[PDB]
Amino acid sequence: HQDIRQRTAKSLADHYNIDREQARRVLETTEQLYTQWLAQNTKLVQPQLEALLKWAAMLHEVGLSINHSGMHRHSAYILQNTNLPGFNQEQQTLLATLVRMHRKAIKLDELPRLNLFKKKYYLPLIQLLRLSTLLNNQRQSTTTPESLRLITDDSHWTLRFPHGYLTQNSLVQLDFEREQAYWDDVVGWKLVIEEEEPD
Repeated sequence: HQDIRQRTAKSLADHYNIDREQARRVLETTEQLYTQWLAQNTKLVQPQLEALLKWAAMLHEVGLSINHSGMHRHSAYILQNTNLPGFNQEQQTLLATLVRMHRKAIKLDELPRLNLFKKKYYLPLIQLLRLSTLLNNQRQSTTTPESLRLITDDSHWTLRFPHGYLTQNSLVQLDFEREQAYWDDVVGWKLVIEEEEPD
């Protein structure tokens, strides 16, 4: 399934001309946050969902050629409806769900029925993907924080940037304030934005 999925993802990447540099920077951020997240929520460890999050990071832009406006929905549409060797139906559905929910306003009432995957296990993975795709939205122009610390108590999350980073990257700060507002509309989610001390 590992190599089958790699083939499938590569076929999608080639067909849709996905920007691979952008997929890779998103995955890298996603993996760095995932490591920090996992240690703090060990009861939620789910390696199959971790794998699907990885493919969501790789494939989240597949819908870009349909439109940049609503891209998350268009990428999810393609991922839900294309034949995806190596993804069974519920994995396919969950993959599409991660992508559908990775930006703009979230509705928990649009959550799919899945026997295999409970929302306590995948909701935080949506939160990871939302942050990682957001941090990278300036693409090649992204200035990657030298450090990013994620502190969680369930779905109340604190992201701590390097000292001076937010002031220096103002569009990042504005994007993150918008995300906090989005989380203020989602039950159980709260996002706090912090800065390291000068030390």
